[PDB]
Amino acid sequence: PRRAPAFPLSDIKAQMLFANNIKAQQASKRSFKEGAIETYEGLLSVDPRFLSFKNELSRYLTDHFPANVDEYGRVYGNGVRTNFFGMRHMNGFPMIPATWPLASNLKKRADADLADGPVSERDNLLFRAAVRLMFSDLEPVPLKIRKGSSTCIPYFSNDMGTKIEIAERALEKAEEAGNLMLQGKFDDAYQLHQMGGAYYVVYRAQSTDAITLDPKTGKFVSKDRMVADFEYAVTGGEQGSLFAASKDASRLKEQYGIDVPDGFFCERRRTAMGGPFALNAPIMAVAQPVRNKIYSKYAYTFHHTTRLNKEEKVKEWSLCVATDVSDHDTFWPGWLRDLICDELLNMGYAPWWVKLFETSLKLPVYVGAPAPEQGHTLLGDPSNPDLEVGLSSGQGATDLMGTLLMSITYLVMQLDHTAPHLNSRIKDMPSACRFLDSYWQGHEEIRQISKSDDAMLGWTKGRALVGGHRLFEMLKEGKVNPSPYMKISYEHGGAFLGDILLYDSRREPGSAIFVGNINSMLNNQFSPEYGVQSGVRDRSKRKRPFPGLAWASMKDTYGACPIYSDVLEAIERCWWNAFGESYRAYREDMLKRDTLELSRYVASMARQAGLAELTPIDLEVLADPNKLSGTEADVSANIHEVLMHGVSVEKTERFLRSVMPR
Repeated sequence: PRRAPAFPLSDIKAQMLFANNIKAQQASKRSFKEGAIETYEGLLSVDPRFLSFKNELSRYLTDHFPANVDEYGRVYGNGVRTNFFGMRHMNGFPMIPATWPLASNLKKRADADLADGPVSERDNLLFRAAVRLMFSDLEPVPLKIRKGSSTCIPYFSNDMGTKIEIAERALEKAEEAGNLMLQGKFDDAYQLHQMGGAYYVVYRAQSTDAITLDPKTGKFVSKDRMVADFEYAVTGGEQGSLFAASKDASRLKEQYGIDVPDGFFCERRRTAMGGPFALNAPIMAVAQPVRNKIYSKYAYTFHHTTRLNKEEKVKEWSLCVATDVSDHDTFWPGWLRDLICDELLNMGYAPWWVKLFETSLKLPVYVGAPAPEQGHTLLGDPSNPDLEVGLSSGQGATDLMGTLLMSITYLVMQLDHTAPHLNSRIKDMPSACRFLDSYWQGHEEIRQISKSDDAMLGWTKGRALVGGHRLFEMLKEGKVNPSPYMKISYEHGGAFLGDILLYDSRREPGSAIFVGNINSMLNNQFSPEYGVQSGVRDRSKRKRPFPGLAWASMKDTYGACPIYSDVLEAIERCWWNAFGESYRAYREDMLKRDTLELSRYVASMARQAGLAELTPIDLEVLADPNKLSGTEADVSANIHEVLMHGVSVEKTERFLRSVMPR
């Protein structure tokens, strides 16, 4: 539908996206870059010994720990759900090329038989109900900011003091910018308060994507990842091409003189979009309050933390189906955006605010460098935001957006295939609301626990139960997509929020237990997404603040894995063969070192008083913060201080009062 506008960095429109400083300008022109990461201090992802280690362990662990997942994708036995070839990637060397991000996802949704709006009056009521229940009685709280993160367009600052002004000033001028926007003065809102502009594409890594070995030839094979080229992207796929990127890493010997072991591959790269802080702030200010309501009041379906916690919810179920949404963010419907906005307006949210929100989800995107000799292009015209790319990863409330979309979708699936005897309880907004409120609280024979594209669907004894099994069956045959909204299937080797649901011979939620995902321990330890950035002084700013700390939480996390100790033995053994050293030793040193270094940051920790008071999860997050966006409550207070910094509650309260319908 009408190719999207595109402009070269040279055009004033692009140029106007980066402040006249230094980062900023490097962000514009930054070019394609790849390179072996420093997995751990003084250890390169491609160090021969290391590769040799990866090569041996991968094969070993695979020959001795077959996956145990049944035809319904239920994982049993050893808890292993796939092979260990993920480690065979050359961390730091991305598949060429990355995909250009689609400017419109309408043809896509359509060509997938996905609805371009609620298909039924019932559904429409449900979605709206979710908006009402989610955005209703919020309580103001300070706007927390991640330490080290970038403000992006226009300034690209990593500096907290600055981030705090930017943010504070933003709430000051949010209303004025939104209004500017209501009148269509985009360029004005942007130039005056930097609210608008574009999203800044950055390509993140998937250091472990599927690899399989052909039993016949012994040759290895990596999952093919389709990618759109510019043409295809600026036309929403009506033109251009869609092909497989190349994960072949042979090029590495000839380009870097890097000896590449047989069966190793280039990493998969995911497109990530960093938002314009000025604009996300006013949005975040509402987002977190929303997270608190749902995490509190509808904690049944939305608040998960503790294998036990989760487990306890599932065991009560007669049937637990684990789903799988496909390419969720690219498919997320622009129409849900519009509806959410609509209802919000009806709830009486400040139109200017709704407008900002709306716009945050139509914004152009500046593509950096998806491959050599490629990129530095802005798709979409900021003067008037009209992109339809789905969920932009850097929008201030993308978790909420995916959840709102998905939760309802899941519910509708249950209604559709197993509980028509409930439709009568959803006859208007009021009933719709009461119904959903009940649903989300775990009080219906059809239950759900989820978080965006990750969820488990439940059935208790009741009429729906027989339907439940049919649905489960449908999903197994996988010949028909059960939702009119997204492409859903079952998780083969189902798991939720990282933990694996280990069934027993009974194969019923009743006697199932959540356990760590052994494959995740190895991925995490030998295929990290980021090096350790030893060159960065402030650790709180690093992607991996305290590597060593993981060792501490390890046993707590993966201890109940049926093969936990065997794996460790295996590692140790292979590490010896490759480094002539004790891997365990190594990690303990790192632990000690970090534990000390840690107190240099945390105050309520004597400059030698160590851990103890830390939760396995803190230990988990300090090692890697992308490990809990659950919230600033699932983590020790002294901890958030380490990784976040908030804006005055006084300031947000003032702000919120003006947005809230009341």
